[PDB]
Amino acid sequence: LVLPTYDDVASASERIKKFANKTPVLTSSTVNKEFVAEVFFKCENFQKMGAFKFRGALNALSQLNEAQRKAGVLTFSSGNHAQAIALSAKILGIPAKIIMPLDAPEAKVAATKGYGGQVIMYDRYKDDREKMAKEISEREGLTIIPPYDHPHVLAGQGTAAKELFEEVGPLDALFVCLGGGGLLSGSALAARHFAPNCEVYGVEPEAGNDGQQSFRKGSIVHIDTPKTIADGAQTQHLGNYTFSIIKEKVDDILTVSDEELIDCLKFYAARMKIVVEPTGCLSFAAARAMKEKLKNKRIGIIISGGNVDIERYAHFLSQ
Amino acid sequence: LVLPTYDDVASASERIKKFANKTPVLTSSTVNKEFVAEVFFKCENFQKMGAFKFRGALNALSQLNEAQRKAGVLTFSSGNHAQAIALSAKILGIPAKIIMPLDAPEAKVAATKGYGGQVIMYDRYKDDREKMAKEISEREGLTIIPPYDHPHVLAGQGTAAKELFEEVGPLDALFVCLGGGGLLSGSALAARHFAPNCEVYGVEPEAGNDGQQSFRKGSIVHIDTPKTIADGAQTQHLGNYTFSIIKEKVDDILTVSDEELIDCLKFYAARMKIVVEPTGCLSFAAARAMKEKLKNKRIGIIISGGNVDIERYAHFLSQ
Ligand SMILES: *C[C@@H](NCc1c(COP(=O)(O)O)cnc(C)c1O)C(=O)O
Ligand SMILES: *C[C@@H](NCc1c(COP(=O)(O)O)cnc(C)c1O)C(=O)O
Ligand SMILES: [Mg+2]
Ligand SMILES: [Mg+2]
Repeated sequence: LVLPTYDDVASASERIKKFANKTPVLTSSTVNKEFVAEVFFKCENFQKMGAFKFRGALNALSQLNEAQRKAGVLTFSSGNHAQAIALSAKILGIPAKIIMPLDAPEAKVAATKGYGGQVIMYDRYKDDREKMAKEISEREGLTIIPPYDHPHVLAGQGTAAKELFEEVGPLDALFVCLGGGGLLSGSALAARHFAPNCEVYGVEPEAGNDGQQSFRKGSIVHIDTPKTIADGAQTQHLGNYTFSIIKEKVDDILTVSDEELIDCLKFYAARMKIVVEPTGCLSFAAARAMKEKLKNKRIGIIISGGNVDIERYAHFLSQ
Repeated sequence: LVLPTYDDVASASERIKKFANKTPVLTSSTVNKEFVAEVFFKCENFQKMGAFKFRGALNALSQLNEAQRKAGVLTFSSGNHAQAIALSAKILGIPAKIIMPLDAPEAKVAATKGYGGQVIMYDRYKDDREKMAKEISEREGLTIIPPYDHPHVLAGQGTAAKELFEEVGPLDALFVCLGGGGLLSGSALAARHFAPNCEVYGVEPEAGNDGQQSFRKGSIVHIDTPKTIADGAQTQHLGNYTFSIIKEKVDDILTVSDEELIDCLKFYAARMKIVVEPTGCLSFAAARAMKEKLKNKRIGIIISGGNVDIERYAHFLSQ
């Protein structure tokens, strides 16, 4: 596999500049005092469509030629890449078919349809969504734009970390949410450019620690779909492109419980005044767990997204 | 009364630069499409202590001399000015006594105490908090720093609008939440400097439309404490300094129902991913109600604060 490099992240910044949001970086006095450090939060929950995914989607679709754009694209996603592709596709006038899990947050499915995406569903725990994707794409002549295991997609996700480092400088540690590895691999490429000798940490829900196992083992570990409220991290295994990069440019993979995610979600709401979906709480939850190692350092936290069903969010806040 | 001018808002920017947050401005594609306009949201819910109040508090306390700082300050507040004064006072080593309503959000009372403020309570609907303030201050030799009816306080609140105009330019209309009039009067001073011929609108909860009545009548109208979820706008009447300015530099005062505030709060959470307290939803709620007048214009919305009890917020999101 020909792996993308920081050069691809840099070019991605150019391709998305026209429509993507240069999301703000927030800080918290409470957090800094508790951690005895300087923590910076990159708010991708404020990105177009509510998650970092718009970056990878636009970067990928922008590189399709005229014929490919007219023919249409297909993708499979837990929900955010789905919305990202739908929005990017609308902007570029590209027809888009999207395969989503039946138990995906209603808000993510609704938004995808609202953007003009044609949605087909699958069972997250029993079906092989990639098998479905291949067949539908092969049968309808559609270009598949994977949710993470693709050079253009992962390179694009890396622009969030790129922007963070350009705004606050190199950081001793960067915490990143981990599902298939697109956000983490892209972030790692940017991290090694701006802070080659610092730390990059991926974080998965404990029930879905396939990435952590792969990292320790040296090969991709496959697990049954994990049951966790982190709906954007229920992947069965890491992508091939992403793992290739993660294995080389990531220092460690951590895990946190759903209980910890909920406490983090409440903290974000009560102390930082921002809405973050469970999956977007992985990074901060892990940072809190290892705060002792972060004393007197500068830390970067990626808030990956904020797309949740309000009713469910209200439920979490009530725990 | 010697009314403050934009010059005082400009100087206030200098006095708070050391500790205040230059809060971000957010935009929403959904909002722009619905309004057929460009709307800009000044996020004071991201200000130090979660509300715009830190601005006026720091501006006022920073202008107290050595003897006044050592002697201590006293204030009365629904909760946000309380926290703002407590925090500012801690920064400057000033002892602070704060009178708060017994039914104020627990989070606002807790934060005030956490900042070192000595809290005394009053009944929001039956007591005369200013009578209490005068006596305690006269008896203990404390300098009173009112929550809105003071030149330094209102001038400081105006720095939020100042920053908004400096970032996005003059705006056709600016919507501002209205309680005692500090935020509105300060905002109006900044507005008339950057956009002298544009529109400035104040917004009160319908049950507490004393400000609207005063604006129409030409004199201060007094009402019994209104029952509304907008806990930072339950004032019985406008301040004297604030009304003097509002009467001259504000175009109209609008009102919205609690039902409209709740719908706005849910919108902020679901579509913009931010936590906003009921009172901070007044401005946007009113803008939505008069969207027809906003077509093809540029609008400014002040998100005044985000301090709410999580349990209560979750309750609102569930409506
Ligand atoms: C791609 C997938 N979304 C994932 C997601 C992550 C994890 O990203 P990676 O899968 O490793 O690239 C972290 N936070 C959030 C909020 C989301 O959605 C999809 O939507 O298809
Ligand atoms: C001063 C008072 N807080 C009020 C408040 C307003 C209204 O401000 P004005 O009273 O007119 O200056 C709007 N939004 C929020 C969130 C708050 O708190 C206090 O806290 O004492
Ligand atoms: Mg996993
Ligand atoms: Mg009123």
